[PDB]
Amino acid sequence: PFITVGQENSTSIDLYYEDHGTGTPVVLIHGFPLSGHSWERQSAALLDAGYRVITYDRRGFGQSSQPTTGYDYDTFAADLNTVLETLDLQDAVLVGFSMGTGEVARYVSSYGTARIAAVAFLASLEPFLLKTDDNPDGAAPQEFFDGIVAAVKADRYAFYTGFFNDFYNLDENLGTRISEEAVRNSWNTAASGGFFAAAAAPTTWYTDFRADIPRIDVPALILHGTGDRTLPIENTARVFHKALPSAEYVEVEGAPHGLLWTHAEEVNTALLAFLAKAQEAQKQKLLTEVETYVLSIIPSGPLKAEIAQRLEDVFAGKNTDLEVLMEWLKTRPILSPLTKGILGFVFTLTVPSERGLQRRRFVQNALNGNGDPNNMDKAVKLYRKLKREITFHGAKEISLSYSAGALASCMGLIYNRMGAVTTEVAFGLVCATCEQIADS
Amino acid sequence: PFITVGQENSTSIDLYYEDHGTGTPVVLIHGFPLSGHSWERQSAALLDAGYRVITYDRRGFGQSSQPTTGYDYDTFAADLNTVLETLDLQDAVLVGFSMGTGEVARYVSSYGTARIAAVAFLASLEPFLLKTDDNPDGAAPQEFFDGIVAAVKADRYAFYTGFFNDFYNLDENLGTRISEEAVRNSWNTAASGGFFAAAAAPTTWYTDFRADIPRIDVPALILHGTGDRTLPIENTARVFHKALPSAEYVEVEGAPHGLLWTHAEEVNTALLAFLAKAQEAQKQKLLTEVETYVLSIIPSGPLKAEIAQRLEDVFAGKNTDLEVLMEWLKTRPILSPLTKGILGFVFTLTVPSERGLQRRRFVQNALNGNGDPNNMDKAVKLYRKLKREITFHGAKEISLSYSAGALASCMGLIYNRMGAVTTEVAFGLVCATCEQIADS
Amino acid sequence: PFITVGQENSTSIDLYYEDHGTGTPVVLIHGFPLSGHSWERQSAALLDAGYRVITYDRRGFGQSSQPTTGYDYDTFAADLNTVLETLDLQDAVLVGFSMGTGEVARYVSSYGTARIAAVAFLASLEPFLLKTDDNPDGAAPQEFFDGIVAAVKADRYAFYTGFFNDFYNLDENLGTRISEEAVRNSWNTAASGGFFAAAAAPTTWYTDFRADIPRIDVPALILHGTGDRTLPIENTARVFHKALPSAEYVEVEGAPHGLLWTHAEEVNTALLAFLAKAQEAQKQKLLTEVETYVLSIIPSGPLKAEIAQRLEDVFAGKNTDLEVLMEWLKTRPILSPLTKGILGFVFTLTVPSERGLQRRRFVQNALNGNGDPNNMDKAVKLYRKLKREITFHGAKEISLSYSAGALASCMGLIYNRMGAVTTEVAFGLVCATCEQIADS
Amino acid sequence: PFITVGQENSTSIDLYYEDHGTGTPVVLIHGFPLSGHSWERQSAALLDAGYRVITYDRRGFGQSSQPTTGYDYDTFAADLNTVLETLDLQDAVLVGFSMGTGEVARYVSSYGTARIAAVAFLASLEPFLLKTDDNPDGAAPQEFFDGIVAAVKADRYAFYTGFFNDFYNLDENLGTRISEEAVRNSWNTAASGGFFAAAAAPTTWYTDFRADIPRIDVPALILHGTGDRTLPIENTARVFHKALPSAEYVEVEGAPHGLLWTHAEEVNTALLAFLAKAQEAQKQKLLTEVETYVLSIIPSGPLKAEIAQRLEDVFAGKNTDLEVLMEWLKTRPILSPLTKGILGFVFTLTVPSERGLQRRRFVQNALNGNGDPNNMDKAVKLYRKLKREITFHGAKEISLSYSAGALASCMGLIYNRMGAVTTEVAFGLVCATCEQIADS
Repeated sequence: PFITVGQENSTSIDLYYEDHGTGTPVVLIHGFPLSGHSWERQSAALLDAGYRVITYDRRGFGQSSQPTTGYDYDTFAADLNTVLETLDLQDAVLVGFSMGTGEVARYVSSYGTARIAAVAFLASLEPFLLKTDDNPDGAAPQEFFDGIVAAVKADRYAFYTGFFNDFYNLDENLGTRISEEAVRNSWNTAASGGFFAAAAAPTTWYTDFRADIPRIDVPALILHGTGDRTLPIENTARVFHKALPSAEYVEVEGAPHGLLWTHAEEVNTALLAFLAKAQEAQKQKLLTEVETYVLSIIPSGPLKAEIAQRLEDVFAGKNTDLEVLMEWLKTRPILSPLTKGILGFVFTLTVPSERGLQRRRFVQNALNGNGDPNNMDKAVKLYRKLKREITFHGAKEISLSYSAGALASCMGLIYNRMGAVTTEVAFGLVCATCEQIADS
Repeated sequence: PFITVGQENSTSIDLYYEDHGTGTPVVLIHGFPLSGHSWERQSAALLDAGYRVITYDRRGFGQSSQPTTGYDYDTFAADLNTVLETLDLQDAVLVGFSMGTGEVARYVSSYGTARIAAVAFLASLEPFLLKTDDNPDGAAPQEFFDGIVAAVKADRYAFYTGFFNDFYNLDENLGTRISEEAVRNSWNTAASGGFFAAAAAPTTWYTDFRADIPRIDVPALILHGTGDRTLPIENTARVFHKALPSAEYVEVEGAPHGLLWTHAEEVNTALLAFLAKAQEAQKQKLLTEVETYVLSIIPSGPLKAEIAQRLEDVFAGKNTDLEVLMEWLKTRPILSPLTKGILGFVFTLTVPSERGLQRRRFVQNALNGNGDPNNMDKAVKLYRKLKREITFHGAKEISLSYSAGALASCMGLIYNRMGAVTTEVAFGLVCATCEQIADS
Repeated sequence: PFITVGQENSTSIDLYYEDHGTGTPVVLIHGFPLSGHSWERQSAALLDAGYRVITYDRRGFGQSSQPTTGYDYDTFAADLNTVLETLDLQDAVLVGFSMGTGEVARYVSSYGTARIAAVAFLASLEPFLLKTDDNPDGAAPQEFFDGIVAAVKADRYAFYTGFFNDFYNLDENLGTRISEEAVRNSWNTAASGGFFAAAAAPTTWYTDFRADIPRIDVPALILHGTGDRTLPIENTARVFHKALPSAEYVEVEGAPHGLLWTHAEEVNTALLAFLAKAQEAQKQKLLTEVETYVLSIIPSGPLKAEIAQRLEDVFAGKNTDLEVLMEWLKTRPILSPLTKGILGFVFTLTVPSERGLQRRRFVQNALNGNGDPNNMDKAVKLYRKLKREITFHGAKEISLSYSAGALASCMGLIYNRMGAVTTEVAFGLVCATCEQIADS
Repeated sequence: PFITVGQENSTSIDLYYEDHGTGTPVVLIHGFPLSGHSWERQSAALLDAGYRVITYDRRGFGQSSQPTTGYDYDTFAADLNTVLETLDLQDAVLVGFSMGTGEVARYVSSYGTARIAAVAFLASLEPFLLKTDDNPDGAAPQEFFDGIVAAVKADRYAFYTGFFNDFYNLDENLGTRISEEAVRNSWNTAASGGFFAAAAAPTTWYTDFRADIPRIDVPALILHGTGDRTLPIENTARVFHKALPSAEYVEVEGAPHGLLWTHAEEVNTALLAFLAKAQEAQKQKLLTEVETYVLSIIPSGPLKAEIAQRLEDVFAGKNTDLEVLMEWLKTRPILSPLTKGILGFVFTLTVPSERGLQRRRFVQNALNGNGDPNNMDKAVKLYRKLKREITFHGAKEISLSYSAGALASCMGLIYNRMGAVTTEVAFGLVCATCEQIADS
């Protein structure tokens, strides 16, 4: 699997990617000098959690093409952009490691978090490695990095064994947290990389990401190992934590630079928990917004209080029996059938378990759309547009163009399992329907 | 060289295959966790014997794609099917090793031996690995296999060194039957495989192949090592031999699981001898097939009995004077000239000695094809295809697309020494010709 | 990166190549049993010297296809030819190593030095390895070569460690001139090769290249190590030097067979110096061609002489102050504004240092293209094509299809850093522009 | 079989033609007042020589339409033109008799010998029948021709019997050179013709063809009977021979006007000999043209001389053993494999006997065309066009539009019997291929 992201001479620059599982897309950007396969400890964990894992090898690494041009984060980000846009990812998560954290920050800064839902920085480069007078928080001076490039250029194959010795802290973790064979694989992967990329990459490590950080608006995670020899905890993540206080901060005690393997247990737990909290966070801001739209079509009274109470209860996690709620809903006086249908449509959408409960009859007859063929013809045209939509504001605003009768019919069209749209889109259709009713 | 056998989200599942040599197609399916390149000891041998070696890497192994789905023999066989159908192999031989034996058994069972001429099971999984109450012939209980999967998931790279230690019986064969460097290569191949496939594959080893075995009708070969630690000789091949007594049975004394390399000497000898006997077997089955087709265009009577008898006599070895047969053939009443031509073409093909007899005149004028330029133009196009053919079924099935008049002309095209094709191909043209005449 | 050079049954014979840098094309043909990546010591050096490095893996080696047919230098040359003709290289340099030297000689002999400007033979096979009665200068008898093939067929993986032991003279150079890791990588590369190619290749080493040598007319280089164990200096290069006295002869003191890595220092120095005489020639012919095009749009007078003189001055290396040149240029009477822009665009292109000089105002307003959107729409369409261009002749001829207004605008489009094209391509755009003006 | 060559208000002017045999097209134009069937003596003979006999009936004669307009040689030639172009004849020979000779002269003169390879004039009308002061070589005065027209208009049926008495010289040849029954058939044919054409035709006999004769550039033949009463030998053919000395001149002793039947023996001998010399003529001009093109891709040396010598030997008739040539060809140093393939393709084409030699292996792999699918796709498209081609220049010029790689593949497409084209076309493909190689 490859993805053209550029062109070099007679050749074209292709990047070996890998997309597995089904669900919320999680893009994993690796570090130096490994490849996407280095994520295998996390890949399995994310896949077991029902995510969609997407990994790719950076240019000049792994199975990607090995050009002698374009080794800068402006290019590295452009590559990531092409990948995201080629796969057309939406509400995706960017997880970076080593070099990878730089790609994430730069992409967010340059291209914006349109497709991004959350970000994670494992063993970060941010905000700035280069140690200068104006940047005293820098890890090392210019001379140091120039030394690495020269070291790589001398004998890159010999460089790797020494490199990996501080990458995993083998004087501590070899035989225990990382096997002999596991290191040998890392070496082979390092050798498989491009000779030019191997020497070019180090100059990119001291990139100034300070300008990029303020552009990070989506929920972020900053994880780092205290025993990181390559990227000192104080010169990297701790100063990054100050530049981004809103980000969730995690310090793994005594973890080397390559904590992805040595401390896979902790890294997975922290990463999975973060994605869980971010999914729930954006879900709750969505549900409450849906609530206000739903309440906007309910006459002010003690019944509106009950409905608002039952909505807050299911949104929180106080799982009420879906059968009980629907039973209560149908037997409500002074409530429009259309309103009951909208409510029933919302309750089925939000309640975690369907509990083998068949689609309620009173909702179907409410969202039938008068059984008028004209209402359904409009509904199908709308459904076609809602299929290619993934965002709330996007789906809702294009739905407001259709009549209230068509919207109601289109809603039952989804309720009766005849149509499929993402939950966010469905909420948009609900809110758009409630908005039509709120006018009259 | 790859062959798409599936699709996995944005990517497509491609399998790296390899087709070399010219002759009888022999498909080699490898085992866990190596690739098609592990056959290199056998590949060379088959090539030196004039066979056509075709090897491919299983999904998640070798250079094939590494998907996270479809790790079951129903998929593995379906994959194999796509390969066979894409190359359009005819009279092909399926040879399986370790996991490979499962694909052969399952394919034959599900898809049938239409394209298959013979099969071979080296280090078999059959009939059933899983040890239960209803299946006491099982090698190991469920707990054993679950233990392997967990071990792989822990550190697959570390797992390999231990795995290969019982794979080659290194405490016995290292330094003698298998070099240190050779093992190192096998490990790299194991590491190159998919991380997911490595953990998924063990669960497929205890597949119940008992239902598959009875479907095996083509000549079979059962080779196995007595010193096989992974797959105990008694729990696998010996009980497999009972379920298939007709199969040629070979036990290599003191051979490990990976006898393909350690005991390549013995394996080559047994396989080459087996392929010789099976091809010779189907050749006798071929002559009888030719007879029934020729008789299918001859009107039932006392003459039809004589013709059938004279065919049986020459096929057996009762060498009749070629001149006498031709003399008798021509001087037959109630026999179509076209029928005399077909018979005459067969008699020249089967009789061992030509005895300096010049091409019969009555045969040429019978297969001339009315002297029609259009019929010959079609004949040449068919002859071109029949030259690159080596198998009966291959030549026969591609000839059935041409008109009966073109087939008759193409037969005479070969009779007049204007064309040269292998005996099997020529028979294919005869059976295809007789098939068209039997319709009218 | 691949290049189809043949076909074998269902598969196609593809060779993994690699084209980097911009300038004089230098093709690097590797030896047994490595791949193009082994040139990395020279590749980096040649790239730093402004050459265009093109490397490819021979059939059955590296990432190229592994056929079991066509392992002879007549085929090896046919492969190289396809590579050369596909990339359409002109004035190219062929550098061969080990087996590579054979490919070079045979191509020149059979196809001629039409595309070739110079050749280099490192660790040559020439003129003849096989020791016979008619060739007493042979290195080793027939039995020797037959022994190697038998050794490879026996255990190619074990063979490699032994082969590489004399390839680098590890008893002398291991730990000093070549690291442990470096050899380990070479072994992996050797294993990655085709099993069949590994055994077939040795039979090609004793090819008679004596008939091929006289066809070498382009300037040649013969480098060889005195401590070359695989190919003895006296049996190979010294007798080759006699058959080709005009060739520059270099003997690296105490260098093994794999001098490309162990003695890269000397090899680079010798190769670069040889290539240097050739590089400057083709570079100056390009600049003078640019000059004559520029002079072709300047009205004949005392001013035309000055411009021609100032162009020759910067072309040679008499770097005049860029600010001074621009200053003189703008304040010139009888000079078209468009002409001033073209000149200003050339001076910035040729002058080695930009000297922090901001983009000149008079040039931007000269290459603005009348501010017409239509001129820019054409310019953008042209710029898109010029991005994928690499050659002067290639970029120039496709630019002549656009209007003079579009070319001028596209020129400023690049001048304003809004576009990026290689220097050769930019010159093509200039020459294409001057050619349009010379018509009116 | 008819061919519309004109139009009438309600009728359409159709001419009954006839095309038989396969090979070089020979158009036979009859005389007054017979039809194409009078050529039956010549038709049978020419067919036995492997020619393509094409005969047609002139307007108002035989089975052709019988219009009352357009009875002049400007129209008669235009009719012939329509016939030739409709059948798209190439390298055709025009043979005329009586009136027919005028059509040949007029067509060649006005439309040119584009499709014409050679011409023949049997019982010529040329150059001028009308006897005047400026043309004293005229056969008869105006009064004579006017007398014929009046005789026909009086009683055309009675006219025929008298006419045929001088047509065949019945006072000498009746009962001997022409039977009673043979004449009776001619009378019927004369009667079947149009009444108007019978009277109109004589006025066309005294057409001035003096302006047309110089246009004859193709090799010509002038046959005539000494006892020709209708057209006196001296007033027609002998003065024509002076106006065209290059033409082959044949005088049949004691032959009447209708020598086509009476002296069919002699006419056949002379015509067959003339066509043989003309058919061979273009073949020798072709072989020498192919040679120079083939030699144009061979490097100048002692080898170029040998190849040129061996080509002259096979072209001549010194049939060298085909196997020997191929054996010599393959074992040639300093010769490109592609060149060896081209040469081998030519040698198989030119050598009269194939000697049961199977298609050479070294040629197939040389003309494979790199095994590139794109090259074959181009090859097939070119092959489609080459099938409808019959001429060298025609096939060659349309082949020059395809790439050299496609041309090489298309050549092997024909060599491997996968395609069928006339020898002239194949040569065209060869010369077109050699032309591309000579450029680089």
